[PDB]
Amino acid sequence: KFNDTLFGEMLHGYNNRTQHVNQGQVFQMTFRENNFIKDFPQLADGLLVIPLPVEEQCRGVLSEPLPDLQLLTGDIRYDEAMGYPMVQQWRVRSNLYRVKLSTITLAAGFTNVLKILTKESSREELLSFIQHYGSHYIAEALYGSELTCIIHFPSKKVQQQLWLQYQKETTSMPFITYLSGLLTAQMLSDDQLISGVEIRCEEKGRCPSTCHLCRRPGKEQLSPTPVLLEINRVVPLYTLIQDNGTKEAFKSALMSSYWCSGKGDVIDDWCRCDLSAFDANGLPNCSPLLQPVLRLSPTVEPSSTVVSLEWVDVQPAIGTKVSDYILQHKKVDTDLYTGEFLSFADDLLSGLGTSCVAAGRSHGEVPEVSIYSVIFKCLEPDGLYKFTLYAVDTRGRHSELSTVTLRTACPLVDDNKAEEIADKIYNLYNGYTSGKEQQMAYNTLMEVSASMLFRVQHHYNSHYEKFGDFVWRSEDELGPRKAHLILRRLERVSSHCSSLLRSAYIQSRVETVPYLFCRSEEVRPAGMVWYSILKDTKITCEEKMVSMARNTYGESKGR
Ligand SMILES: *[C@@H]1O[C@H](CO)[C@@H](O[C@@H]2O[C@H](CO)[C@@H](O[C@@H]3O[C@H](CO[C@H]4O[C@H](CO[C@H]5O[C@H](CO)[C@@H](O)[C@H](O)[C@@H]5O[C@H]5O[C@H](CO)[C@@H](O)[C@H](O)[C@@H]5O)[C@@H](O)[C@H](O[C@H]5O[C@H](CO)[C@@H](O)[C@H](O)[C@@H]5O[C@H]5O[C@H](CO)[C@@H](O)[C@H](O)[C@@H]5O)[C@@H]4O)[C@@H](O)[C@H](O[C@H]4O[C@H](CO)[C@@H](O)[C@H](O)[C@@H]4O[C@H]4O[C@H](CO)[C@@H](O)[C@H](O)[C@@H]4O)[C@@H]3O)[C@H](O)[C@H]2NC(C)=O)[C@H](O)[C@H]1NC(C)=O
Ligand SMILES: O=P(O)(O)O[C@@H]1[C@H](O)[C@H](O)[C@@H](OP(=O)(O)O)[C@H](OP(=O)(O)O)[C@H]1O
Ligand SMILES: *[C@@H]1O[C@H](CO)[C@@H](O)[C@H](O)[C@H]1NC(C)=O
Repeated sequence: KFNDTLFGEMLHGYNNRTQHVNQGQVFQMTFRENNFIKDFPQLADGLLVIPLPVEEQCRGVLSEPLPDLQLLTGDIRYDEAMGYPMVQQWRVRSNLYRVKLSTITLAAGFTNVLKILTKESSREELLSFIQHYGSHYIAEALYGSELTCIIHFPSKKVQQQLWLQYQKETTSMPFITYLSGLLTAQMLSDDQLISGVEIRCEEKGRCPSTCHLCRRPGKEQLSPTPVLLEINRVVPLYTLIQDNGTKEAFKSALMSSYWCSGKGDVIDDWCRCDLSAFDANGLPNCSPLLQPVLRLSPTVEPSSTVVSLEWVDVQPAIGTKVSDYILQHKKVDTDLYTGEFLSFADDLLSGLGTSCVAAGRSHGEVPEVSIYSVIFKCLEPDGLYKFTLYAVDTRGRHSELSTVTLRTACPLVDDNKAEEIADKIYNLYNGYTSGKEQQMAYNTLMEVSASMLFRVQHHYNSHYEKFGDFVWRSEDELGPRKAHLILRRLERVSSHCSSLLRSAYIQSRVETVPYLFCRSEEVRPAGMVWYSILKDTKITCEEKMVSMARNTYGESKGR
């Protein structure tokens, strides 16, 4: 049967790869020593439970707002006027205990199988041990009750307004409960600044009755049992072998299961895949080549004619090495069609190239994982684009492909010029007679872009619709092929633009943002069947700046 007690997972053993606790039973649980806490039963022997200080108990932290990274990976889609959808995390910890174990004798069943395997040096056998007992045992861990909530805002603007609106009316109340208060009360009203806000919570261990920051109407509870939150320290199970002969042979079997998928031995810096791990093309397949997740840049919202993308290196610390990243891109309108092919090593770092595409490599969250990036600066406005990415290893395998589809913003529109043209066109249509007027009216309408023509239609109908619709009146005064010609141009404007271009006001802000521009100093030696490691390529990186002109839509100029 399964021996289960509180604190709990410390005696059973932990796997690093699959991240599962309760993997066999490493240490024995006894109750000779008398360890109690509060209302909990008798603790197992040899584990030290220390409640955290009162400063840490029932304390909540509100993270800074960031774009929703999940909504920047696949079919990327958001209102151009809104911007990136934002998320902000709220987290409250309430029933905290720090749990270490020292000192405990080993389990009976653990030592039994440890006694028979220590002489039997076998690979398939040592792997079945790790399946059952895991790889480590937990040395230090944090237990308690934590409530993790995520506030989903529709835009960066909506949040800032809500945060300043909250900061005014509070100066008592946390930010999330103020939002939840206005979310629940919205059943009284309807549309407002809080229209699209959503809150999503997930609880590890129920909220205690004493703490008021994690209190949720019905889920309150008196003295809840603490749940494992963090694993602070792990120690490998080859510490427990007690001999040098087996604990070196066990260690190599552990590295095989972790780094080489259990189908190969690890020489320093790489996996020696035993046959037949090799794939369909006869290339080493024991170390996994992961899918690189292509992302939009969180810091640079795409503008019309411009997109900048990111991805984190898929190269493990041990095993596969990435030699190149292949990035294809096409404008759709098709499907199942191959577009421009860009090798990161050959086309982006070595061959210009510029000034339409630039690449870059940077240090990421915690080195050493690299953050590759590429920026497109000569795209076309109001166009749907598809970017695909895959990695190529040193021995030639392709990774699983990854895709991003998104649309560049609408073209820029001088709203003053549009309302000015609409008046010019109306006073010509009221002049009637001249064929110069007819030609000049047709010329000015055709010489300006389709989005501008859609905007002068919006302005003409806003003012002069009672004396004739823009289309209908253009047909009366100019003739109907010139009309139909004007009219077809309006059809080339998509209708997210056409929706946005029916707004009250369109204003232009100009953002200026940096991007990393890296080039390859050293051309690396490549063989026929093997290639050079892309990470080792020496590169010279320089910071540059893009100016990004954007339209600003709204029903009034106050933002
Ligand atoms: C859950 O479960 C597991 C539980 O254990 C966890 O698994 C552990 O993960 C750790 C983290 O990833 C692992 O630690 C990392 O190991 C790697 C691999 O190191 C081995 O190979 C190295 C390769 O050496 C090359 O170059 C030397 C020249 O000096 C040559 O001699 C070699 O031959 C080899 O290259 C060529 O080999 C042949 C030619 O012979 C050809 O095919 C090619 O030409 C090859 O290129 C090697 O350096 C290591 O050697 C150490 O160990 C020897 C004994 O085993 C010892 O004799 C050595 O002296 C050395 O020990 C000392 O030096 C190292 C390095 O300074 C120290 O780490 C160590 O503590 C000692 O001081 C080893 O054989 C290793 O590369 C990693 O090191 C990088 O990352 C750490 C960050 O942790 C940095 O601090 C380092 O500076 C280094 O960073 C540099 O390199 C990166 C790679 O390019 C680069 O990205 C960086 O920018 C920077 O340049 C780590 O040490 C650990 O091994 C692993 N354990 C097990 C049991 O699997 C798992 O992670 C965990 N998961 C969790 C917790 O989430
Ligand atoms: O050391 P060099 O001069 O750069 O060239 C090595 C050579 O191409 C080996 O054939 C190759 O191993 P295999 O062809 O057998 O796969 C090795 O890769 P590796 O050491 O990472 O295995 C390369 O490093
Ligand atoms: C349960 O605990 C006993 C110690 O009394 C131990 O002998 C037994 O092996 C444990 N059960 C399992 C499945 O490990």
